[PDB]
Amino acid sequence: SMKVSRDSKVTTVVATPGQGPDRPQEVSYTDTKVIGNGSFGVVYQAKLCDSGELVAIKKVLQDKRFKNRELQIMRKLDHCNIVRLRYFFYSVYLNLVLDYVPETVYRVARHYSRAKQTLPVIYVKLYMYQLFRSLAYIHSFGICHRDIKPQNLLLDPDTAVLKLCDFGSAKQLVRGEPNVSYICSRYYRAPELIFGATDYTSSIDVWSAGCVLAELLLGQPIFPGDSGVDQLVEIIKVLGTPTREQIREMNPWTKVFRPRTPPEAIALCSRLLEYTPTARLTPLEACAHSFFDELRDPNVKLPNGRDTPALFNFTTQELSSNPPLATILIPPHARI
Ligand SMILES: COc1ccc(C2=NNC(=O)/C2=N/Nc2ccc(Cl)cc2)cc1OC
Repeated sequence: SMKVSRDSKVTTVVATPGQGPDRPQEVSYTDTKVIGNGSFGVVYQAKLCDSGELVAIKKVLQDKRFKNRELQIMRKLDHCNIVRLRYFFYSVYLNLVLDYVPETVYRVARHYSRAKQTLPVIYVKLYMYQLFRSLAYIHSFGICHRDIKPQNLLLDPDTAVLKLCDFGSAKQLVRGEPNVSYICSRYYRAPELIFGATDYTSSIDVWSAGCVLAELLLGQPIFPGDSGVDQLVEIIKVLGTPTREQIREMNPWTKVFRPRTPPEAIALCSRLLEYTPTARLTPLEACAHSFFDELRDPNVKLPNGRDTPALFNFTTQELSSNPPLATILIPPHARI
């Protein structure tokens, strides 16, 4: 139940806070507009009446038979690199009231691509590092996103802040439980998914992140193809034919990129984009990679003088996979 009034058309809903105790809130918003569509449902941009603050409203069809998995997952998440679930309410449709983020890596990468240019490496570092942090965080709960792609990576152009969104495919992966191989989008799918594996791990997200990194470096997807076969061919052309052992596990890099591509960017890709799922860097190990060393420099600034967003406020939860990595991850200047 919602109420409509005119101050300008105003919608007043009684919504449940995304986190904390269930204390219903009256939320009034106006100036709604569609910012995105998809198979899930629609995404709107709305303005909160009282604060003038912009929010995004993701509205999806609600199955009465079960609780929404995306909602349940998002209610438990609290990270600087994950879009925040402020409130949720019903219309049946589930409406997720999230923080509003102006851009996506997809649109940004496309602006550059169309202009035959490349995103400055400083932004590639900042975006990728933040993506790996969000993954280290979700994976620490055993949650695999399963659909990492530029359209699911939100970004604030001015603050250089990246936020992971779209938890509609996300799932807690439990050893011994099979999972569907038909998740994950064309050009971002790990080879084990292409091969039809149901015993895959969270490392599928690392492969997808490597595809995004390579795409930001190249200006186009690194493994295109409209079919699995075409995708595998593109993969084989770079990684070489997988060995019999590599197939069982799944169940020239320097020449790939433009001349002045930093060697550390290339090395990072080669460690993300590996056939053997267990051989891939974990997100936290990716964060600690030397390609991100510039971000740990005490004098680093955004091109426009502004400060970099928060990068070292790691929690114990976040570091749980490998606590000693805090040694690299938290630079001396961040330890006061
Ligand atoms: C489900 O897909 C989502 C899409 C957008 C957002 C989103 N949250 N907060 C925002 O600001 C969002 N913005 N989305 C968006 C979409 C398109 C453009 Cl071009 C810009 C922003 C969140 C989603 O999942 C929860």
